[PDB]
Amino acid sequence: PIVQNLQGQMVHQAISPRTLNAWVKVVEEKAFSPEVIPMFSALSEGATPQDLNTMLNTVGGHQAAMQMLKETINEEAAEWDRLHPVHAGPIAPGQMREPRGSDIAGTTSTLQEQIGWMTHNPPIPVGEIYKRWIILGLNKIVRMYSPTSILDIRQGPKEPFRDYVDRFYKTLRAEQASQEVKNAATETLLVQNANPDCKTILKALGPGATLEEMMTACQGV
Repeated sequence: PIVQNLQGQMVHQAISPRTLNAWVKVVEEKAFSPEVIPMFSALSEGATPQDLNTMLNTVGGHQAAMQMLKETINEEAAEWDRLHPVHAGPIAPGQMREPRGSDIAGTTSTLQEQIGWMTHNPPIPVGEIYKRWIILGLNKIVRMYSPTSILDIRQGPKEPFRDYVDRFYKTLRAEQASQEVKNAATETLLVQNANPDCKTILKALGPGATLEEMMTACQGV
């Protein structure tokens, strides 16, 4: 992002390799979860357009998602330009030429220009604007490849099994799913998602173990 010299200039500092590594870990682990979006926003705090593109190149192997981001970015850039028509006249010594859509996406603009816009009084916040376009894109990605569920409800290593059951069923009840899907959830996913020690106990019960029998079996595991 942007930092000030002891000589007073606003200069660019590349994103830390640790911030970058975190972002790449988030994407690796949080596939296409709604959870990616808040993380992306936290990790990209202060980012210039150049920095944002740096983050995206790091997860570019996701080609279908990158394609979706491209189309969103092109769309928003096109609307920006409609709202911000080019003005050919001279620029007064105390004005600054406005960014185009491609300047915001970092395509036709330099880091120096991005910093000049971002730190103007008041700012032309091209980092924040580009970040919004990316977020629009990410929301479209999750919404396209992501249904609601209970799949990530997992018993904690020290979680009492009765508490896990409660969470599981609460999540279950609030979903809009067919009964046959919910039947699989109660009869198989609950055990599937129990912790290692409880699952092993649960899987050694009989053919017709009742949930009460399950709770009895896993109490204090």
